[PDB]
Amino acid sequence: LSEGEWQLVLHVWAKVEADVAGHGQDILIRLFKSHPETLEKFDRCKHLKTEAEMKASEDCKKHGVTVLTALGAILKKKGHHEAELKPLAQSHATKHKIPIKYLEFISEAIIHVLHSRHPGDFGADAQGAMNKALELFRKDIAAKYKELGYQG
Ligand code: HEM
Repeated sequence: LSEGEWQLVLHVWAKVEADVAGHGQDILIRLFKSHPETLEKFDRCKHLKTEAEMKASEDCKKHGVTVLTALGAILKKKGHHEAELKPLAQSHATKHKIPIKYLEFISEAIIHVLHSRHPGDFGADAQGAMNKALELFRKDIAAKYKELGYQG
């Protein structure tokens, strides 16, 4: 990614930082709406029946915030995130068993929510930059997955 692309990424990310809990719950609800098979991975969401019950569950809100916290830390490294990605690939490949396609799904949800809340700060060029950052994240995770013997 160019420095200009990183700056567009970190510019919209600063808007997520103004309300992490809120962005977090929206992204998870969008993920589950769009790709209900993913809900199975979340023991603290999967028995909840409505958006409103999810938005009100402290423990369902938790992976929403966890995701954004970790992804925030990774994006701020602007590509130099081996120390953050190694452990994330370890857990998601060997314990949680998250296929790369589920990482595409969550990327789609992030993009959707950012555009929904911040259309003024998230036009074509910013969406392009964010897509590149998340593609890089997925490409790097994927290679770590294979190193660990997970072909997901
Ligand atoms: C944006 C990409 C993602 C990031 C940055 C991310 C980050 C994290 C982090 C930091 C944790 C806690 C520590 C760990 O176990 O490694 C975690 C846990 C977990 N993640 Fe992810 N994750 C992502 C995508 C996903 C997806 C797509 C799923 C499944 C649909 C998933 C399922 C889980 C599960 C089941 C846990 C354990 C429960 C929990 O601690 O919340 N993750 N994730």
